[PDB]
Amino acid sequence: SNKYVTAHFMVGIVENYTVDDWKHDMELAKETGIDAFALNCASIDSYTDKQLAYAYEAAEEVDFKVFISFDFAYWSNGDTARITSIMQTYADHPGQFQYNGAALVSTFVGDSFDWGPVKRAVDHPIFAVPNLQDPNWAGHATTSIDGAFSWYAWPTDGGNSIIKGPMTTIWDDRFRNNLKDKVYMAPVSPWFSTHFNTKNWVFICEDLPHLRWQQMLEMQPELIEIISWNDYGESHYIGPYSEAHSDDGSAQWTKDFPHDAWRIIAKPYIAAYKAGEREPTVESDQLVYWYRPTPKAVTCSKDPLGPPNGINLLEDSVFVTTLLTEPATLTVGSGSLEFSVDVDAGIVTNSFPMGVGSQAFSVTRDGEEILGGDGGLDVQDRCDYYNFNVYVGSFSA
Amino acid sequence: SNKYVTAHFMVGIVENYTVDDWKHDMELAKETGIDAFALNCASIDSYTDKQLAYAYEAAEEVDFKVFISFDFAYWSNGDTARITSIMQTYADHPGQFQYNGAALVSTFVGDSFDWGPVKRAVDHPIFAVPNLQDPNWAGHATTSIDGAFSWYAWPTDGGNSIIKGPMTTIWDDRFRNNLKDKVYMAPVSPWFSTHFNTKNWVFICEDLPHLRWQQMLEMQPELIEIISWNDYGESHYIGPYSEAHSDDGSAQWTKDFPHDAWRIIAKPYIAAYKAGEREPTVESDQLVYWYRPTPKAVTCSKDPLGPPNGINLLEDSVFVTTLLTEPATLTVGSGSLEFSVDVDAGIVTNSFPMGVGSQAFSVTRDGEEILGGDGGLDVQDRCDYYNFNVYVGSFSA
Amino acid sequence: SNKYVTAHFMVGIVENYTVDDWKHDMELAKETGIDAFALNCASIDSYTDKQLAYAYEAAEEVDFKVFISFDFAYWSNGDTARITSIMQTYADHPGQFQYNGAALVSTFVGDSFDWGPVKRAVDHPIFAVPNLQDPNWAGHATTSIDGAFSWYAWPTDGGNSIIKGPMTTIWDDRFRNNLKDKVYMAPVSPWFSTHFNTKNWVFICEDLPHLRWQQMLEMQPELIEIISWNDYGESHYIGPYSEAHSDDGSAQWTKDFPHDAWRIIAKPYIAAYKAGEREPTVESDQLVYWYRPTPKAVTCSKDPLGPPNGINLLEDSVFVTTLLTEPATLTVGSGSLEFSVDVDAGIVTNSFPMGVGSQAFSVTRDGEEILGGDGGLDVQDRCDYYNFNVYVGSFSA
Amino acid sequence: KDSNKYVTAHFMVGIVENYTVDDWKHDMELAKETGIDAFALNCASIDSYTDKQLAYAYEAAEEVDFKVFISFDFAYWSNGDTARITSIMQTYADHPGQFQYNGAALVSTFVGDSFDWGPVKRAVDHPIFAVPNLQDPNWAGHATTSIDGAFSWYAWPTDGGNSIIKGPMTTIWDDRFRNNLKDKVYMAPVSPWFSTHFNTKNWVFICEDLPHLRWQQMLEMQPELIEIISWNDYGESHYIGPYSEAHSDDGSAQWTKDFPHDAWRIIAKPYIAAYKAGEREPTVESDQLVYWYRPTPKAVTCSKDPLGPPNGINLLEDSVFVTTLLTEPATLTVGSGSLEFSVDVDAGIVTNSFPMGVGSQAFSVTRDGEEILGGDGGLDVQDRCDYYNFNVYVGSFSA
Amino acid sequence: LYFQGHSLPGAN
Ligand SMILES: OC[C@H]1O[C@H](O[C@@H]2[C@@H](O)[C@@H](O[C@@H]3[C@@H](O)[C@@H](O[C@@H]4[C@@H](O)[C@@H](O)O[C@H](CO)[C@H]4O)O[C@H](CO)[C@H]3O)O[C@H](CO)[C@H]2O)[C@H](O)[C@@H](O)[C@@H]1O
Ligand SMILES: OC[C@H]1O[C@H](O[C@@H]2[C@@H](O)[C@@H](O[C@@H]3[C@@H](O)[C@@H](O[C@@H]4[C@@H](O)[C@@H](O)O[C@H](CO)[C@H]4O)O[C@H](CO)[C@H]3O)O[C@H](CO)[C@H]2O)[C@H](O)[C@@H](O)[C@@H]1O
Ligand SMILES: OC[C@H]1O[C@H](O[C@@H]2[C@@H](O)[C@@H](O[C@@H]3[C@@H](O)[C@@H](O[C@@H]4[C@@H](O)[C@H](O)O[C@H](CO)[C@H]4O)O[C@H](CO)[C@H]3O)O[C@H](CO)[C@H]2O)[C@H](O)[C@@H](O)[C@@H]1O
Ligand SMILES: OC[C@H]1O[C@H](O[C@@H]2[C@@H](O)[C@@H](O[C@@H]3[C@@H](O)[C@@H](O)O[C@H](CO)[C@H]3O)O[C@H](CO)[C@H]2O)[C@H](O)[C@@H](O)[C@@H]1O
Ligand SMILES: OC[C@H]1O[C@H](O[C@@H]2[C@@H](O)[C@@H](O[C@@H]3[C@@H](O)[C@@H](O)O[C@H](CO)[C@H]3O)O[C@H](CO)[C@H]2O)[C@H](O)[C@@H](O)[C@@H]1O
Ligand SMILES: OC[C@H]1O[C@H](O[C@@H]2[C@@H](O)[C@@H](O[C@@H]3[C@@H](O)[C@@H](O)O[C@H](CO)[C@H]3O)O[C@H](CO)[C@H]2O)[C@H](O)[C@@H](O)[C@@H]1O
Ligand SMILES: OC[C@H]1O[C@H](O[C@@H]2[C@@H](O)[C@@H](O[C@@H]3[C@@H](O)[C@@H](O)O[C@H](CO)[C@H]3O)O[C@H](CO)[C@H]2O)[C@H](O)[C@@H](O)[C@@H]1O
Ligand SMILES: OC[C@H]1O[C@H](O[C@@H]2[C@@H](O)[C@@H](O)O[C@H](CO)[C@H]2O)[C@H](O)[C@@H](O)[C@@H]1O
Ligand code: NA
Ligand code: NA
Repeated sequence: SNKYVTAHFMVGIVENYTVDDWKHDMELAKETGIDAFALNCASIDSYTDKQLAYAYEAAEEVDFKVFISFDFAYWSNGDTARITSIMQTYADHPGQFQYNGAALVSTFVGDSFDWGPVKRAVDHPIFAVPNLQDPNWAGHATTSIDGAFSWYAWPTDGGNSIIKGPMTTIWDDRFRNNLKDKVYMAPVSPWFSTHFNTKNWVFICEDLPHLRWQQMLEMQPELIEIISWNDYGESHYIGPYSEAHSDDGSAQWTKDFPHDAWRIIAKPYIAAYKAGEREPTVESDQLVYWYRPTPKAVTCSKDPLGPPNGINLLEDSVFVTTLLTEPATLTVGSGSLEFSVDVDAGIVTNSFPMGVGSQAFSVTRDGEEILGGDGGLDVQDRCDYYNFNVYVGSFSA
Repeated sequence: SNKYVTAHFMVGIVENYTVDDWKHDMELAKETGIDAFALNCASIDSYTDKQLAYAYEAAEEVDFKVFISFDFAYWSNGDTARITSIMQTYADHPGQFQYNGAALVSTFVGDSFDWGPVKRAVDHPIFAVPNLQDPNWAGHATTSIDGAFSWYAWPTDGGNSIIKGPMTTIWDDRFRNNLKDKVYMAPVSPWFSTHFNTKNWVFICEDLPHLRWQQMLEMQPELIEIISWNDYGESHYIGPYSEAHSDDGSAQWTKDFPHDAWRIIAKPYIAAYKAGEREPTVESDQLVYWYRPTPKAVTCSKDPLGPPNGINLLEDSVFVTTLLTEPATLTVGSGSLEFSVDVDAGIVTNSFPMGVGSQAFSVTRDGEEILGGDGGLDVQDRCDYYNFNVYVGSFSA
Repeated sequence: SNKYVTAHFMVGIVENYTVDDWKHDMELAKETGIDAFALNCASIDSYTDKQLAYAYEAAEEVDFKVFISFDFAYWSNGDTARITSIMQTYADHPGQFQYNGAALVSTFVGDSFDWGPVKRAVDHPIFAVPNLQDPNWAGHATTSIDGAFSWYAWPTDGGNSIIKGPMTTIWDDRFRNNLKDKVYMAPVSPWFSTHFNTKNWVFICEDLPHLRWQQMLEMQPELIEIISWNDYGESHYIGPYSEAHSDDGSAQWTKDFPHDAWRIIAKPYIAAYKAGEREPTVESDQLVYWYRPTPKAVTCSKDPLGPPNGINLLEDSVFVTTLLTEPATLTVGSGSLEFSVDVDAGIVTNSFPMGVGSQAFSVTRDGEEILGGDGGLDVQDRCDYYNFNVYVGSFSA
Repeated sequence: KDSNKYVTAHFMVGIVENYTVDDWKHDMELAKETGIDAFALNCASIDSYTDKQLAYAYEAAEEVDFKVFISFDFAYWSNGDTARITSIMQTYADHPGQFQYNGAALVSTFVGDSFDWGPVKRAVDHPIFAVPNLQDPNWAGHATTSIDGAFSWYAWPTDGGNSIIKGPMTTIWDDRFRNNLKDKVYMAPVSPWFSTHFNTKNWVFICEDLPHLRWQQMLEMQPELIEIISWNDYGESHYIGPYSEAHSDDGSAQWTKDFPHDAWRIIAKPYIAAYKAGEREPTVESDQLVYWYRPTPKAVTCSKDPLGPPNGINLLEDSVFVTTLLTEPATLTVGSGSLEFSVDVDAGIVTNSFPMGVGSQAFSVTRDGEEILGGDGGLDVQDRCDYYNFNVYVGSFSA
Repeated sequence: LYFQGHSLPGAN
């Protein structure tokens, strides 16, 4: 079979993409180690058939792969006929991601969608790994599935309480015990913060951009899907902020908040995971940092939406992942405060109390400053709008 | 044999029950005409054998009956020795419900569990009526069953698909077709709404709390199991909200949502069903009402589970079942909406468009009001969490 | 706010702690609302540097904080240079508790230790709040202190006579009246009982597990230090009994005596204290109980140590703190004796006469029992060793 | 990991339904006398008296200052019994009678290699030291079941698959287990004998000098723990405890009621001491002799026995075995029927074996012409039998 | 002397 890493791509926000915009995304996906984009599309978008076409063409031109994620918040069980005709077009397309000789197909929800009639009407074999909510259902589904994709990327206990971290693998283990002789696609997400009038909460992630990958080496799922490449609206994008996507409102908390440096962390772990290593290998000294724009208690001045649910469980911290070939001393300035920790060789995340004002990072070995600089955003104690996304940046020696 | 009515009881949530807690539920089931509780227990609960012991003791003390429902979401075929030793304890307990001289036993799922080894190891005869997902396997079952219990209590196309109502008997007929001479335990459920990470949907029930009982008089299955007595998490409880049960998170949408009044509908139909009568007998003038707490299109922005699947197929209605000895006039006030219908004698369900605000109900005969009052709960257009449970109430002359 | 609660942690008994042991302790403190551990360490322990390093790392990993408590029962004024190099290691570690931007440092005694030389050699600012015996020295110390920590956690009148309680705030006033521009760290301690051949006495505490938090909301000090997290030797631990710690001989009176339930009282008072409320808020219905294992006059059978000084001033009582949302009746069975008392909503402590034998508690409201059970420990009228520690337990709804 | 070594003994809870606490006390006092630290309480989920007897056994332990731990017999317990396993551990992990290995509650199994201890440990407050019985050495080395060690059941000569090979016993399997138990704990098995005669199991392993040989191996190997198989498994003939009044006959009374094995504890005791003290030789206290032998030649034909002869018996020897425990060298003389043997024996603990003769058995130890101990075998060797019995009779004499 | 930073339940 081999191991593969996919990334969740929001087709709904790229109405105006060209083939070239797609190729730029997949090129940056390729150089992270990602094998394929899950193209998350909706029945209600007039641009779905066009943009699926562009994505598969782009995949073919840059030798990336793609598979379709039928987003069943929009698709319905009564859409079988359409879904079949789409699979007929793309299951045997050269750009279609193939898992064990079959066209991978997944979904967002759609636990009840029967893939049997789709599979029977398409010549080319299909490998159906829908997103399922219940591990028990994943182990006994009657819908002709070949594995399950868990959306449990963040700490949760089973209810609609926001719970503290850190992330545990409890839900992965429940899924895995039910999927014995089937495939498990584990989710990997750095972050979660959403601020729409139809959804306004955070999950408690913190060191999640690093720790989740550590869990992937322990657990070795058959597949990984990164949530997400470009879902700006829920703040878990690790892809670039593309000029051509259509803003859904999330520009407010994503436009000046690059997340690209998180691909610096994912890259060594994607390689280790595909190689079956238990520990990543650091090739050069780098540093990744992330922090929210304000302390969590800063009441904003203008926001037509309330503060997000769950923010009292966040910590006011600056997070720093160092990827070093030899041990060193990490020094962090956060506003008026300064901290220092010795940090070992390898990939290591530390958290520092967040202070209002300038952020500065330095890594020294013997007496040599090996890398360092100012964080790209000042922490503030005022805000117009509740922004619980994070700014991410990096230094590379 | 005779006909009996049973009710699904969650042992999993009564860890702290005393024998008296059981006896209270048992008395309320006895007043409804219920013959036995299905004790739905799991192997993974330390307290299963304790609460099974109290249950059987309580049954004998109040001349009530119980039988075990092994929940095979938790039990497995590896548990045969334990299941056999439990059957050896209780198959001839004085509280054990006996169906034509055999101890009734059932399950949740566990279609492939073989009762042969269990029956050949227990002296007392056992009557195995497991929950089977496949009507056809109910006819060719190699597992030494004496009947099948259907869990198709709600409108569905299979795979837990949600479809518009009303409830039909399509699945019941497949079971009775394939069972031939074996026993059929038909499910009766008033509602379905659940709001957890692993399950977040509604079935489209609506007038189901009445319409299913009418379907039972027409159908006359050998047995009936009410889903359920106390499954708060799925909103189909007809028993009281008990103070001793353990909250699984469902108190959020059930603490203030009594469903006791639905027993007013159940009681005369249970009697007609055991009598084999084709129509219920109304002894006194009564009215049962139910409705959801909000219009279906309300947005609950902080609820991290998001809205349940299926809600677009619901209607915003107030539902009213009248139990009338004589024709009369029903008037309902729903917010600013105003309705009046001539209701015939007997048991009749009417539904009316939902209006936000206070609800009011009145039955008049010869221009004299014979029962009425204000709905226990005001319908509202704002909400913290999605709740698609119903408030149920009644009025009696 | 700018108000924090700390707990006194015995570094001397955790030579074999791992970082993970420390994390478990800190997580349980974090759950209680405690902000930092006072790392009470000795110059003579070979493992002080290691275990200091562990604790600070663990604070970093679970985003807790720690500060060093130099135990001047062991440290001497001649240790200035070693204390300085330790403060240079940790004053700017992220795990280090910062108070108004300065590294908090404290001590056990050491009244005469001069902090000026330490402040002068350490670049990071330092906030020194040593334990001072004399309130007047707190008012006029020449040792460059920024506040004072009182050890007056129990009833005492200035001399070495043991006195009856209850606790008063007499010593708290004396300190505050000497610290009206510096910081007062007030002690909070639930109990006191020690039984070594170098210290063998009780203080008279009784209702102190609750009374002292009440005094804190009135006496609103700048900081609180809880005595203690894990000093089993003096029976004032509120932390778990950790198997990783090294028994000094106190296991004889602490192995079978959990104190964890006192954290149920602390948590609402810690919340109120930080939020400046003068009354705590009760979340759900709970009960905490505690009692000594024998009537105080029981002469025991093989104790190589005499009866502790002061035990004749104790009361043979069972103490119950009810945390309640509405009023209720509390009934207490102690041996062959049964008592009841009506109990208001809120947090209320009642004492009950001790009877030898088993102990039972139940809280009733509207006839229903809402919480109750048996105490984990039967009161005995014989014993091998003098044990004036208490057994603590709880019940929750 | 514990600075000290310990010896435990496998105890069948399944045969002691009618035990009282006092019956337990009696067994534990004789185990204490031997230097054994704890009983492994081998119990089954399907016994209605498991909780009654575990309770009695923990109380007895605390009352006589002995220790116990639970051996979950996974021929009956199943991986789906985590909840009950977990709750029994919460009852007993901190019981006064619970054996603690370096502060954690010891827990063991028979088989159950895939049972996951993680969920138990995580749900039990008091720490737990998981040393299950594992059949594969290689799997002891990278098990995913949260184990702190492995307990080997390779107590007898075998090529695996319960194959029967000639002895003498070697440590080939202990090495495999120790090689894969790098940092973790190895609990090695010590068994004197093996003969079982049931429908489901009817064979012998070739043990012979095993009741002594295996202890000598333990002083060279110094495993972190030892479990003696067994205290009272009468059914497999490896019991070293008394034949108790109160146990329930499972059918083994036929070959065990008149076959005391207590004298084997005389060999056990000094070797338990050298093992715990990390010493390479035992210390002999007084001159003693321990003898054992089967009741009949191995070619005896028992036509009435529907089980037929046990598998393996062709590799046995018709021998009488004698272990001498001498403070100074002496001469061993043995009479077996009309056979007559004498051999010089060094000081220390030495086993000799002599061809078996039908009839009266006799033993004598003399030093420079002077009798120091000896007497008649407790059982005449017979050449005709009703049922195949390949258990041994065991006796002793003391100077 | 070097630590693993933020880490999963297990190191130590
Ligand atoms: O009104 C703006 C926008 O509307 C149309 O475009 C929609 C497009 O914005 C986008 O909306 C998605 C949502 O569907 C939703 O996606 C969730 C996602 O957040 C997460 O839960 O994962 C699941 C599966 O991936 C998704 O269902 O929320 C995100 C923000 O967090 C929204 O951006 O996609 C939908 C459907 O594809 C589009 O209809 C309209 O075409 C466009 O012109 C306009 O800009
Ligand atoms: O032999 C036992 C133990 O000795 C060494 O470890 C010592 C360790 O037990 C512990 O001893 C403390 C005492 O120092 C003393 O602490 C008091 C405390 O009770 C209270 O008065 O407050 C002040 C400040 O907190 C402390 O001074 O008494 C407690 C019991 O109440 C003892 O546990 O810490 C000391 C010093 O750090 C250790 O030296 C030895 O290293 C260790 O291996 C051995 O187990
Ligand atoms: O999570 C907190 C809770 O966990 C443990 O108790 C469990 C208890 O909550 C309950 O769990 C139930 C689920 O098994 C499941 O029940 C299904 C029914 O919804 C439905 O009718 O269909 C089938 C068959 O009837 C059931 O499997 O979901 C419900 C909620 O809808 C949920 O209540 O029972 C289990 C197993 O018996 C308990 O283990 C824990 O023991 C408890 O202390 C804690 O409060
Ligand atoms: O398994 C749950 C489904 O049960 C019913 O669907 C049945 C089909 O799965 C199919 O099952 C056959 C089965 O009964 C058995 O006898 O062996 C056959 C060969 O392996 C199976 O193909 O056909 C049955 C007859 O049409 C169906 O009854 C429910 O209809 C479905 O909703 C459930 O998901
Ligand atoms: O029907 C509501 C219950 O759904 C979940 O339990 C499922 C079982 O009911 C059963 O689901 C059947 C399914 O296999 C399919 O083929 O069609 C039937 C009709 O829709 C379904 O009833 O089997 C599933 C797999 O084991 C179960 O997940 C919930 O767990 C349960 O609580 C609900 O009451
Ligand atoms: O070896 C004496 C025991 O045999 C039977 O129990 C077996 C287990 O001990 C174990 O057998 C191992 C087997 O898997 C093979 O791989 O070789 C090993 C060395 O010979 C064996 O020890 O597992 C078997 C399968 O579950 C068991 O049947 C008897 O039941 C037991 O009483 C004997 O003590
Ligand atoms: O055969 C009648 C007895 O059966 C039940 O007791 C069992 C015990 O005999 C005991 O069985 C051992 C068995 O598990 C295996 O290890 O072989 C041994 C012989 O070498 C057997 O002694 O343990 C079982 C499980 O713990 C018991 O279930 C009845 O309970 C008992 O009353 C009868 O005497
Ligand atoms: O409440 C209805 C749906 O709202 C949420 O999803 C929204 C999506 O449908 C679309 O309108 O975009 C917004 C954000 O731009 C999304 O929040 C729910 O999470 C979804 O499941 C509901 O069907
Ligand atoms: Na059929
Ligand atoms: Na055994």
